[PDB]
Order: sequence, then C-alpha cells, then structure tokens
Amino acid sequence: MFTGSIVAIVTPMDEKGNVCRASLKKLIDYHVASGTSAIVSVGTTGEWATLNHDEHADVVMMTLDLADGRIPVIAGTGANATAEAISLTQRFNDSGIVGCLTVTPYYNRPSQEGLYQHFKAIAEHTDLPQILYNVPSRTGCDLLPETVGRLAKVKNIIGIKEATGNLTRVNQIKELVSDDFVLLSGDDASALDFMQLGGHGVISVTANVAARDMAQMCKLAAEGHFAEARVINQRLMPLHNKLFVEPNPIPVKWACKELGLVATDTLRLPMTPITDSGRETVRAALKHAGLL
Amino acid sequence: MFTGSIVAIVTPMDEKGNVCRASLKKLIDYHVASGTSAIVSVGTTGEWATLNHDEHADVVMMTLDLADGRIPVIAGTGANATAEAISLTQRFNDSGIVGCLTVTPYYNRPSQEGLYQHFKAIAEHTDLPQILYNVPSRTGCDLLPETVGRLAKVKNIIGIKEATGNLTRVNQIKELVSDDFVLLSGDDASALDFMQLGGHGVISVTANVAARDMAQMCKLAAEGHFAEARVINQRLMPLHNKLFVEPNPIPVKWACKELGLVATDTLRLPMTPITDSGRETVRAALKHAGLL
Amino acid sequence: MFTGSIVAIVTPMDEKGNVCRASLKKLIDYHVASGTSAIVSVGTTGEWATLNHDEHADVVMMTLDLADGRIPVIAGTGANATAEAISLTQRFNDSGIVGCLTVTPYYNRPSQEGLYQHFKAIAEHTDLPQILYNVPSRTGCDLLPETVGRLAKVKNIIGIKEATGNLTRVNQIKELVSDDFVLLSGDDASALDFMQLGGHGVISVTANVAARDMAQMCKLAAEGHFAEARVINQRLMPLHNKLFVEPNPIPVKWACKELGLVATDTLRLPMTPITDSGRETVRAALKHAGLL
Amino acid sequence: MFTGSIVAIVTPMDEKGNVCRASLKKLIDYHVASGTSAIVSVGTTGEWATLNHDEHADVVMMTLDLADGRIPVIAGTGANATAEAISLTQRFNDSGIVGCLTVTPYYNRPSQEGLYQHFKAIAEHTDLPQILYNVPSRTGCDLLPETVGRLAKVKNIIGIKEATGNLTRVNQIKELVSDDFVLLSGDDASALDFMQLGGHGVISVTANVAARDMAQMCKLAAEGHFAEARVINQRLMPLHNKLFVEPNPIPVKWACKELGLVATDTLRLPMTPITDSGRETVRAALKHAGLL
Ligand SMILES: [K+]
Ligand SMILES: [K+]
Ligand SMILES: [K+]
Ligand SMILES: [K+]
Repeated sequence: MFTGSIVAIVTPMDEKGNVCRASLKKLIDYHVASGTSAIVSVGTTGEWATLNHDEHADVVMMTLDLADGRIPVIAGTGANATAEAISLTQRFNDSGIVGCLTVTPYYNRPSQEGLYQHFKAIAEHTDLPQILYNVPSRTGCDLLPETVGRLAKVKNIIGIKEATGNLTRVNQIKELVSDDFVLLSGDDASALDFMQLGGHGVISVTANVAARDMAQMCKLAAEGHFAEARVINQRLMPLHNKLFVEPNPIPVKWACKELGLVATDTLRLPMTPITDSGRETVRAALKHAGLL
Repeated sequence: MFTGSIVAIVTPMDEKGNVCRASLKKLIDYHVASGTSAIVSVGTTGEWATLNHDEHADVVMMTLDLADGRIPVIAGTGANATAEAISLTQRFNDSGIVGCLTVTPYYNRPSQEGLYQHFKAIAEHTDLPQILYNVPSRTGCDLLPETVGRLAKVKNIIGIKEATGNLTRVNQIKELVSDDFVLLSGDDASALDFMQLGGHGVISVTANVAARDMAQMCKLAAEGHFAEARVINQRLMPLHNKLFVEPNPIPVKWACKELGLVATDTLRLPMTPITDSGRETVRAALKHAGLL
Repeated sequence: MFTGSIVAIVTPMDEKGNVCRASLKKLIDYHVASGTSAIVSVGTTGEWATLNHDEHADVVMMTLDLADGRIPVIAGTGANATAEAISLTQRFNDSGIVGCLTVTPYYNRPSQEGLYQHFKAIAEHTDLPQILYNVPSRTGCDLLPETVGRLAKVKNIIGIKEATGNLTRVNQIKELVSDDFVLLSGDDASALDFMQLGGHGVISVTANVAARDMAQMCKLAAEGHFAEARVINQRLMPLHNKLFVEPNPIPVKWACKELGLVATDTLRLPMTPITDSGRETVRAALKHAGLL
Repeated sequence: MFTGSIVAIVTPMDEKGNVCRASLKKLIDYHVASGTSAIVSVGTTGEWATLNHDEHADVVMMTLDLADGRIPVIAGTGANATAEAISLTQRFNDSGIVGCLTVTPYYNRPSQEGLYQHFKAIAEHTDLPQILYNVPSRTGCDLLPETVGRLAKVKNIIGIKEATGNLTRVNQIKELVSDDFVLLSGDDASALDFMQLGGHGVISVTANVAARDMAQMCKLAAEGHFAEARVINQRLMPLHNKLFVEPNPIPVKWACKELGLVATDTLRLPMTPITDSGRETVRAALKHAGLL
C-alpha cells in the first residue's frame, strides 16, 4: 500500500545497540491498531546508515514475521553504487515486502543522466515496485522533476518520496507522470500542504508517535477535507519540527521511549544521546500533540 | 609528507570497470617524476563510493607496491557508521600507508558532538595519523572549526582537508590548533588563496593531469612567492573549474586518457561517460594549460 | 478589489523615457475588457525604483483618470524610511485609489520588531487599506509569518503580497490571521499552487500580456476547479518563467510592444534593452501561451 | 587616502533624530587622534537609507568642516536610478570630498550590463574618484569580478569596497585590474584575511569604537606583519561579529554612547533601539577588546 500515512519506523535497540525484537513487536502492533497504511523498514529513520547488511536484512525479515500479513512492509534499499543497489535489491525479491524505497546516490553527486541510468537499471532487475527517494540535504544531489518524468515511464518505478520540502515539486512532477504515479511527502512539517497540492500521502517520522492522528489527517486530506486535517496538523506541528531538533532519529527514539513504545532510546554512533535541552523541547511538543 | 601538492588519484579502470594495473603504474611513475608530494589512494576522486571494501584495499595495496617507497601513500578511509569506520581503518594498520583521509559521516548528518565522538573513536583504535576531511556539498555535514579544534588535541588527528571553498576557515581553524596541525585545501580553484592565508598544501584533482605545475605552484607558495605561483594558477584555472564540468572524476579520467596517462576513461555507475560538450570543454582547458 | 488576477502594470514610456499616456490608456482598456480585478500602479513592474516622486504621483493620477471608475487602482507606496513612507502615503489619501501596496524596507535590513513598527505607523496615519509586500530577493529582508500575524491585527492592514515563492508561507500566515485577511501571490510561476493552498489571488506580471487567461485561471482556482485552472497555467508557465529571463520589467515591456499594447519597450537605466537571445526566449513563450 | 583603516562613521543623532554636531565633532577628533585614514560620511552605517538628500548633504558638509583638512572625507552617494545617481553625485563636485562610495542599485536587480552602464554614466558626469560598493545581502545585486574589471578601465573608477565576505573575490578582481585599483574590505570579520590576500584596507564598522586598534592592525598588515595583526584581530573579533547582533548601526551606536563618544544612541525608524540582550552582548565584546 503506497498512499496515506506510512511510518518511517525506528529500529529499536537495547543498551548494547542490538535490535530489540520485543520493542519492534510493540511498534508493529501499535501501527496495525492505529491505522497506519504501511511500514518503511530500515529507512533513514531506521538507521539504514549504521546497520550492516546482515542486520538490515534481519530487521526487514523480523518486521515481516511480526507484521504477519496485517500491514504491508516496504524496505529501504538504496545505494550509491548501482551494482550494489541491484545486489541488495535481489536479496529481497520474494521476501514478502510490497516494495522498495530507494534513495538517490549520496556523496558521489551523479548527473541527472547518471540518476536515470541508476534507477532504470535497479528497476530492470526486479519485479518489486520501486519508490524513488529524493533528499538533497542528506545526499548532495537533487533528482529533478524532468528526470522523475523519464523514470516514471519504467513499469516498476511507481512513485517518489519527495523530501525537499519544496512544495512546487508536487505539480511539476504530477504534470509529467501518469495519474497512477504516487507522490509521497518526505517532510512532515510540509506534508499536509503537499497532499493539498495533489500528493497522495506521507512517509512520516511523526507517525512513529502519533500514528492515529497521522492516519486520520491523511484520510481527511484524501477526501478533500483540508480544514479538518489542518486542525490535527496544527497540534502535531511542534512535533513535526522538534523531532528534528537534534539529528533524526535521536528525538523520535527518545519520544518512543517516553511513551513506553520501546524499551530503550539507544542509537548507534555517530548518533549521540539526546541532550537535556532536546528532551525538554520534545516533551513539550508531545504535550502539545496531546500525547503526554 | 602531508604538505605541498598531494594528488587525489584516479582509480584507472579497464572497460569492465576493474582496476588497470598498467595504467596505475604509469600514473604513479608520473607523480614520482613530477615532484608530487604524496598520493591519496581511493579517496573521492579514486571512486571510493563505488568500490567495495576488498576492491578498495586491493587498490591501496597495489598503489603502495607500485610506489615502492618512492612516494608516500595515504588511504581514503571514511564510513558513516563509527564501528565500521574503526574496522575499515584497522585493516590498513601496518600496510605501509603513512596516514588516512577519513571523511565526515555522510547522509546521517550527525551533530558536532557526534562528529567529535566518531573521529575520536577512530583515532583511538589505530596508530595511523588521521587527516579529517570536510566536504559538506557531498556529505550534508559541516565539521566546524570549533570541533576541529577539539579534535586536533587527539594525538594522531594531525590535519584537515578543507574542501568547502570557504577561505575564512583557514584562520578560524589555525587559531584553535597548534602550529604543527596541517591545513590542506580540498578545492583546487581556491587552493593558492588557501595557501596564501596560511594553509600547507592541497589534495588536488588538477594534479592528476598537471602534476609538475601543481608541485611548482605549491613550492613557490611555501616559499612566499605568491605572484610567481599565481601565474601558474592562472594557466591552470580553467582546469580547476572545468574538471568539475560534469561530476568528478568524469572529466579528470577523460583528461588522463586524452593525455595517454591511462588506457581507458571507464567509470562505474552512477558515474556516466563524459558528454561531447564536456569533452570539448575539458580539451580547451588542457590547451590553455599548455598540456595539449 | 483585492482578490483574483491583479496586474502589476508596466509604466509605458516613449523613446525618451517619459510616461506614454496613449499606451497607458490602451493597457487600461485592455484590463477593463479582459476581466482583470485591479491594477497596481507604480509597483515594482511599474519601475517605482526609477520614477521621481512627481512622476510616481502623476502616473497613479493618470491611471485613475483613464480607469474612470471602471477598475480599481492600488498604488505602490513603500519606502525604507518610515517617515518617508508615511509622507508619500498621505499624498494619496482621497486620491481615489482603493489601497496601497507597501514594500518591506529595502537595503537597511530591519529586525522583525522594526518591520512591525514601520508598518504599524504607516497604517496608523491613513485610512487607506495597506497590503504588505514581502520580496526578500529584492530588499534583503524577510517579513516572517509571526510578524504578519501581529500586523494583521491593525485594522487597516488588510493583506499581503507574498513574493518569496515559498509555498509553506501560505498556511503559516493563514493560521495566524483572520479569515478576511487577503493572501496574494507575488510569484507568477507558483501562484496557482499558492491559490490551491488557500491564497486569494495574484499580483501578476504575466497578467500584463495574458490578462483574460489569468483572470479565468484565478476564478477557476477560487471555485476549486484546480485541474481546469492548471490547464491554463501549463500554457502560461513558459511566460511565468521567461518574463524573468532578464530583469523585470525588461521582458514584459518587450512582450507588450510585440503585441501592440504599448508603442515602445523603453525603460530607464539601470534597466537595459532586451538582448536578442531574450527576445527569442520571450517570443517562444508568447507562442506557447497562444498569444503570437 | 583610499588605504588602511577607513571608518564607516555613524551619523550621531539627538533624541529627535537629527544630526548632533557636538557628537560628530567628538567623533571626528577621535579619528584624527586615532590614526584612522579616512572617513566615509553618510554611508550605510551613517544611515544613508533614512536621511533625505538635503540632510545627507548637510551631514557631509558638516563632516568636511569639522575635519578641517585633517582627515579625508568620502561621501556615500548611491542611487538605484542612474539619472538620479548622476544628479546626487554632481552635488558634491567641488565640495572638498576626495571621492564617492557609490552603491550598486538596490531592489531593481539590474543585469551586469546594466551595472556597467550605471557606473560608467556616473563616472562620466563627474571628476570625483568613484569607489564601487558590492553588498548583495542588502541590494539583491552582485557586481561580479568580470564587470569590476570592465569598470576599472574607466579613468575615475578607482577601487571597490567588497562587502560579500567572499575572500575568493580578492584575487579574481586583482587579476583583472591594474596594480593601482584599490581593494577594500567591507566585512570587518574577514578584513585581515582580505588584506592578507592582497587587499589594501577596510571600510570598517568596528573602527567607530576601536579606531586605534583598527589603524594599528591595518598598518601591520600593510607591512606584512600578519601574525602581529592577528593578535589585534582576535581581540576585536567579538566586536566584528556582535556589532551585527542586531541590524547595523543599532549596536555600534549603542557602543559609541557607552564609550562616551556620542551623546545619544538614537536612530531613525525602521531601525529600532537596541534590545537588553543586545546591550549585554555588545558590552561583553567591548570588555573583550579592552575598551571598557
Ligand atoms: K511506472
Ligand atoms: K593532534
Ligand atoms: K486588519
Ligand atoms: K580606473
């Protein structure tokens, strides 16, 4: 499922930094119960950066086993070398995931033609649906609407998570792609605006701690009831901002711990424990949302 | 050494995308003859992003073998995960390299405290000298002078490659570190300016194809002969700019092939072959520098 | 009238640089006939910068005389000194204009508190409605939503022309102001998006040459018929971009001359005549819009 | 001269907002005693934006009278309209000023060809030496090195105040102009660096309150004594930063009052009185420099 509120799920860890199965089960049950549309497993918010390939596959497989067919799972699968991206994607074929979230090559700053070849080749070598992920603040490269237009013609490239926060991209892309191509916000603070402009949903950090309100907001937006969705969005707006007061997923993991959703807020270096000042800003945002 | 003209050497490839030993030997001999001070092996310009860790080590080991003690070799060794950077660096202990060029975590955008802990931990698990590498346009992370100052206190963190192109950083860092911390430019176009402000050399892309000019420029600079140095700079300025006309190392590999320094200009996806327009551009720059 | 398609009208000049009454009459008749909502006289596109105070008042008065009650007129009235802004605004009280478009102080980069005091004082000293004008690319200062919220409480401050092109500002502002506060786009390329997000109209450059299509687009947008408005917007999008291929109003004046709407395309230094390359880009945009 | 430490002098005011002759005399005597090289009268820091053209001329004439030939006086003379800049400059012909600091048109964002024609026309209608002034953060216009090169050929365009803080510009301009074109910094924080790269002095805000230190810094710099110069720079660096804690000249006028150099810190709207927090900040900077 590729519409509505999709959670960019944390990968909960014990005090040693290893994946905590009990905490993950608690999160998945929460998402099933709260009407979340799907789970992105080992995306950015899932510390894709710091898990080894074994861990990355283990977390996705554990998420699928725990979900037990109750909610669809999308795996985070990008890489900055095209042969690697292909390789890692093969490993998930027939896993039970419904799709892959594949980021633009980071660090090596490819041309638009390079991006076209990269993603075309990934898609050629799988039957899985691919969702392109554009996040220039992290990767140093910006997948432009024209190139998204070229890629949307590839049968298996089915949508984009547009994380620039630049709302002009919504209708620049829409006009170049077919009506079944999915446009998903990757910027919680601008996501309601994104849907009002014609976007189809959000791949959300805030959804980790406010799943029901996120799922209701996105349904109201889909129905056209923007004034009603905006009431919910105004209560969540402090979280949408303050979950990035320190690098993601530091604040959201601390919030999940405070709510009792995970056992510990531990992350892997170079992510650091939340500062005291951060804890206070996040807890005030949680109170604004009505969660504490 | 860690001073003068240090080449960010290309990883020359065959048509299959694997390292070409004959071409690498030819380059290394060229650098020895040209007066280059050191070689950074499998840094950014050497396609660190698209070699796997074994391929990367094979290139470094081959480069050391071929250098045969005639020219010092520094290995590119970043990772965006701290545990992984430590293992990946450990592999070169007792290899023969003289130090490591370690990049700031890319994509995950750690805090300055996070950067401090990452580099401190790397430095504690090795005896090799570490040169920090700041290139926010690629990494989405900017290692600020205050943090460099804190890290320069760690015994084996010995210098920085400052690739922002922001010349104010030279004296901001110089005032916070001891007189033997090395400051190197990572931006060819501003490197002579960077040395004029107090920097000690440059880790250069342009040096791949103008090694003698780059070494003579840097010697003059170190001797305080800036007007003289600048005449050489003006001759090379179109190269300093146009070797980034398309994403590095696309232009510089073509240039190396056009000069007879390597057998093929092949790169790995998502890097693409140079366009016709890019060729003409780089060819005019080579003509300007007197190399063609 | 402060809703719909409002034209940022050129000030047509003869070959000597003096205002051309016959050309101005032709434009005003065209706007009356084409369903434009109102005319902004001597705004940015009207070369407010280069007219002396005598000329500025003369053009507004001539525009009012020629309009003859058929279309409302808004005068451009900003200044970067608060006493001056007050002074110039007094001169239009009882003129027959319906309102003033008052820009944020340019060059001196005031604080948000400074902006608050500036605009509060202007509004205090007139009965005329004031429309705030935010255009940081021109002024060096950015009137933020919080400050717009404070100013919207002043009885006479009735709306804003938001020219950043940053579409997140629409609902940031809306939520802080009352439902009768008018939100007007000042960025033709993003103006339809702006209205879809809840904006009320556009103060438009494109409207100078495509008045009817602009007026129909804005009415469809007001009715909620965004798919229909977007068809028109897609035909106008080359003009929305290419009217800024050289500094405004250079391209739009050349376009008005090409259509026969004004006698000459003359501007005042430091605005320069359109280049040949500019003429060709603009004429292709006009053909795309169906106007040539 | 047009070299060494040149003060961008405040226009001290009474509580009514008009020039305070007693305070201006005291400042001018202070500069003569301190070794300042020249005074820029009614530039940016002198509130050029909020004086009318007569008030501006009165200040310049009073400054010359009070200077009594002891220290050269340059007048701020920009306009964003070419015809107006020419008239406004003509007024100072035979006044006694030694030259004019003429700003790039603000707000109307002319092309480089437009900037060339504007400055060329100004220079042709006067015999006074013109110093170009590039400050895109205030003007929205960036006068590029290539254009400076073209303008430096005009006999009485004699130098540039480069207030971008972009240190690469020093050598880009120096390579295109003759050895007697003057390059001055307009950014206190980077001015010593700018001189280290080949610049000839600074038009300084900090010099209002640390005139002796600034003059000694600039002498040392001109003599090649950069380490010595830098010790003075480090003492003044918090001032160089915090005199812009709130919009210039809000901090520097408060500082002048706190030092007993002027009678009141009054400014004209939209400049606002300094906040309590800003006072404490600037006071700590003054303490650091040893001036309080
Ligand atoms: K498709
Ligand atoms: K050290
Ligand atoms: K109001
Ligand atoms: K000259």
